[PDB]
Amino acid sequence: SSVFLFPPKPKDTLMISRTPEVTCVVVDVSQEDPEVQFNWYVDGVEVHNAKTKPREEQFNSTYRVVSVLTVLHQDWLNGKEYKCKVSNKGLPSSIEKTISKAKGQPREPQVYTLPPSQEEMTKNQVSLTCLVKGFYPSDIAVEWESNGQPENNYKTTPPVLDSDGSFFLYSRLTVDKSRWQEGNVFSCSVMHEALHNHYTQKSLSL
Amino acid sequence: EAAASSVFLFPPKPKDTLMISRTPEVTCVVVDVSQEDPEVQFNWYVDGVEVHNAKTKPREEQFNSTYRVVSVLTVLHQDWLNGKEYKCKVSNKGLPSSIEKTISKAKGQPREPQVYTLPPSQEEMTKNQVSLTCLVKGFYPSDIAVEWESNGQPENNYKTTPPVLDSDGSFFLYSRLTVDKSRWQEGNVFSCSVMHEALHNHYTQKSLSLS
Ligand SMILES: *[C@@H]1O[C@H](CO[C@@H]2O[C@@H](C)[C@@H](O)[C@@H](O)[C@@H]2O)[C@@H](O[C@@H]2O[C@H](CO)[C@@H](O[C@@H]3O[C@H](CO[C@H]4O[C@H](CO)[C@@H](O)[C@H](O)[C@@H]4O[C@@H]4O[C@H](CO)[C@@H](O[C@@H]5O[C@H](CO)[C@H](O)[C@H](O)[C@H]5O)[C@H](O)[C@H]4NC(C)=O)[C@@H](O)[C@H](O[C@H]4O[C@H](CO)[C@@H](O)[C@H](O)[C@@H]4O[C@@H]4O[C@H](CO)[C@@H](O)[C@H](O)[C@H]4NC(C)=O)[C@@H]3O)[C@H](O)[C@H]2NC(C)=O)[C@H](O)[C@H]1NC(C)=O
Ligand SMILES: *[C@@H]1O[C@H](CO)[C@@H](O[C@@H]2O[C@H](CO)[C@@H](O[C@@H]3O[C@H](CO[C@H]4O[C@H](CO)[C@@H](O)[C@H](O)[C@@H]4O[C@@H]4O[C@H](CO)[C@@H](O[C@@H]5O[C@H](CO)[C@H](O)[C@H](O)[C@H]5O)[C@H](O)[C@H]4NC(C)=O)[C@@H](O)[C@H](O[C@H]4O[C@H](CO)[C@@H](O)[C@H](O)[C@@H]4O[C@@H]4O[C@H](CO)[C@@H](O)[C@H](O)[C@H]4NC(C)=O)[C@@H]3O)[C@H](O)[C@H]2NC(C)=O)[C@H](O)[C@H]1NC(C)=O
Repeated sequence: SSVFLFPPKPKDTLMISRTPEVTCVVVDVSQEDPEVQFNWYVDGVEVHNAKTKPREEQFNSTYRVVSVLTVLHQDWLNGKEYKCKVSNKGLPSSIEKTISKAKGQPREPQVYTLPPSQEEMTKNQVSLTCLVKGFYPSDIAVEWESNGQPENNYKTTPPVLDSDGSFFLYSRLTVDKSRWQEGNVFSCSVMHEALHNHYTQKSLSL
Repeated sequence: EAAASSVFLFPPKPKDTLMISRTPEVTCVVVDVSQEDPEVQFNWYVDGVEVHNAKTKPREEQFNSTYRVVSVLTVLHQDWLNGKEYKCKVSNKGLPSSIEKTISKAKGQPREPQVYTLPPSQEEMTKNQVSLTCLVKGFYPSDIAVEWESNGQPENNYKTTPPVLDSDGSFFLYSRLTVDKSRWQEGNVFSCSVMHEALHNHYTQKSLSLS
């Protein structure tokens, strides 16, 4: 049996309208194993409002179990520690995993958009780049849109630790050259705790 | 199984395999070695043939009451890039069991990286330092090295993202060099150098200056 503990999604912690939660996952549960149980703690204080799903077989003939705990936004953002403790009913062993927001003064992401290189302009598709740098902690969401509508054809690097202790990443949106040369307006939007309203967006066009 | 999981085998650095004057090494590491354990021994094999030039370091104590033992094998650049398999077999002296790990370069047709340089965003130009960006894309395997230079000298205030798997099965990454706005303003030429097995002479460079 092996245990994984996952943080809330950056968008959830940052929107008053959304609900952040932490997720505790147990794999390699033998069909023989007694009921997998969860005890959840917030800064050492046990809480009882988690939601556990029955075990589910996997493509390797093992079972998997998932417990979800809703968190308060300010609790997560204030650096509270979430601990999941996993055991089997009537056995003594336990495994504990903990997760919390990185500690340290939050720092505002600097967001810059970059057009395609002239050398790439010879191709049928071109790259639109959004540099996001100087942010702390690394929890962040980056999306693209055009003329107000979500664009999907992008990939974003993981946050990378910079020499000054902040993070940066790049997001690359691929578009048809014709759409770029038509003058369409593309936008990068970034959500982060150290932004006003937790949100900023920057435009990019020819 | 707890035994199998305490041997790790690491590849050489991408830059070391691409220049025959550098020294690419495969590294076999055994952790959780006990003080009650006889000497940790290594046998190394290249495509199943035993080689004898590895260098094994004495056990080094870790701050968790265990020892780590490392063996380092120098590899021929051409062997690694041609896909030979490297095997490390670990045993304890006087006992018969062993644990084997194998590594080799990623399989798949290599693909040449396209390298583009991008100047700072006009909005960044109001700052004291600006970002010069190198976009490297379309490459395979993901083994790659990127560095920046100017006027002969390595520039070293730069950081590079890990490769990211793209939809077509190739990789891309970005490297960001940070430089005083003044040095960009003065018309200094900055260059992004890229080393990858699918590049002619394993190396290409692209430069950027104020325009
Ligand atoms: C007691 O302590 C020891 C020592 O740790 C140290 O001391 C303690 C007290 C602490 O202070 C601790 O923080 C200190 O580090 C503990 O030893 C550790 O044991 C764990 C396992 O229990 C090992 O975990 C693996 O880590 C691998 C990555 O290791 C590298 O990166 C970490 C940092 O992220 C470093 O700390 C490591 O040292 C490794 O660093 C690399 O080392 C290479 C060899 O030197 C370097 O390459 C060489 O570099 C030189 C120049 O320097 C030349 O260039 C050479 O040419 C080159 O070869 C390399 O640069 C360097 N990198 C970096 C960034 O530093 C993980 O890869 C590995 O994950 C695999 O296995 C997992 C299973 O455990 C699995 O979950 C993973 O998914 C992954 O699985 C693999 O995946 C691939 C494909 O995805 C598959 O093909 C594989 O088959 C698959 N393998 C599987 C499934 O097995 C592990 O997480 C850890 O490495 C080790 N530390 C050290 C220092 O040895 C010990 O555990 C403690 N014991 C107890 C009881 O507490
Ligand atoms: C049988 O088949 C099973 C299914 O295929 C298989 O189960 C897998 O077992 C693996 C090992 O036993 C296990 O591997 C781990 O994976 C960790 C990351 O997992 C995520 O990403 C995977 C893709 O890489 C996905 O497949 C996973 O499902 C998981 O995906 C995430 O899922 C969560 C929860 O559902 C989700 O979060 C929630 O999303 C919802 C949306 O509905 C909400 O928004 C919630 O609010 C939100 O919380 C994520 O979005 C989702 N993400 C993604 C990207 O999909 C990986 O991190 C583990 O590595 C760590 O631990 C190992 C040691 O075990 C270390 O070696 C390794 O280096 C990592 O070390 C950690 O590093 C951290 C620092 O960054 C540090 O903090 C940790 O302490 C440290 N841990 C250490 C040192 O131990 C690990 O490799 C895999 O996830 C299982 N897959 C599934 C689907 O469960 C089973 O093994 C098979 N049996 C066999 C083969 O015998």
